[PDB]
Amino acid sequence: GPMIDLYTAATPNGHKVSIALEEMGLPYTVHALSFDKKEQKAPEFLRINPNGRIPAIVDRSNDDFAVFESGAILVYLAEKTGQLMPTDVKGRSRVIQWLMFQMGGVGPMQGQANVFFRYFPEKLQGAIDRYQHETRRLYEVLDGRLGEAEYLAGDYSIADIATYPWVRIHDWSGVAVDGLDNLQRWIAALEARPAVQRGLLVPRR
Amino acid sequence: PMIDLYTAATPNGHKVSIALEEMGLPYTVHALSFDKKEQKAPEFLRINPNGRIPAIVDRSNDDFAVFESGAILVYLAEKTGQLMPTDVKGRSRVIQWLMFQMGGVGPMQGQANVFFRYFPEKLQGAIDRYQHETRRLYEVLDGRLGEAEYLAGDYSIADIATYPWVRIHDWSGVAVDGLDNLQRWIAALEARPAVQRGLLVPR
Repeated sequence: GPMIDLYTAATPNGHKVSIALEEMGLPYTVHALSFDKKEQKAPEFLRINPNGRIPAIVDRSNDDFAVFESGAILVYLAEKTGQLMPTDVKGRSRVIQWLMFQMGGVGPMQGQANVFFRYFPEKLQGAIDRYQHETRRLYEVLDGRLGEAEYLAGDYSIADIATYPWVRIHDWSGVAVDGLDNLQRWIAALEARPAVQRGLLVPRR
Repeated sequence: PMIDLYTAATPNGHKVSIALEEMGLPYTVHALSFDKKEQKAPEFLRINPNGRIPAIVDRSNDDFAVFESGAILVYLAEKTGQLMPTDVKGRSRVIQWLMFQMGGVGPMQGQANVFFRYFPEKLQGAIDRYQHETRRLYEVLDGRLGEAEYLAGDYSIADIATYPWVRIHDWSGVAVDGLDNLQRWIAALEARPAVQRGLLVPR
């Protein structure tokens, strides 16, 4: 049986990891942790991720080693398989750099656009504008980089995998990609990948 | 000097100066003014296209640029062999807690700073959101520090990434009351000579 257990949900951060597993050809078992039933607050899950959030993996081939944080899981799996991140000093760092730009920039800022534009009890246009403008600014950084190279770190890598599930939902966040020709190219390339398509359907709705 | 550091007196800048001081690597400091719009200067955009500090240029490695504080910490740890284990599990524990800082503590406490200190309007719902979340993340750190001395076990770049933020909790309007493990760790970090040195950079 699969030696990776995946705890996930249908969110951009969960899709980062299912896409990566699908790209790498790694078998895995899915646990769609039930937030409806408070499973993320149970002691059992908190021994895997003390933050009580998805995604998280348990590597059963490695003494049931737990890995939390989507970006840390991507690094762990890339290193395990030798795929989707170069091994030389500069190539590896370029991937980690763009991965961190996603983890500290794209994801947090676009997530706050989601909060204020879609979920917050009252409409705070100053906050909505702040995060929508910042997300667009980050998208323009991505677009400029994608004029220099086909993928963010050169060859396709876990950095692209981390970034795509957020860029994909730009309209939910109220942020446009129009005018960003290189980012649009990259979106179309990512969307056409079978492994991306499969990863986006995990966990089954 | 080996490393050229482009920085400012912010928590994210302090992560990297603290790391350099811990590792004993020679470096030069370029302090960038947010007022003079030095972040926007084209030469700096060639180093970090995001136009933010910190960034390094490794003069010992073909003037290779590294941006993103967390990625700089990883690059330097790997370069020197310090402050992150080389075994699979030890290395991953550091990366996990580093990502918790980069995706969680830094962004959320930074948003607390925005609405509590700098935003033009007082938006109490936004202040509460980010002060509550920052405190929740601090409680996660406190729980972990009850089972390990430092976040990944031994002292590592994950602690260096996290401390410059926790250090300014009162500026963000977030208390550490009741978090005895976090307070122990705060005192240990504050006492380290290299932490003290790195907090002085830039002047």
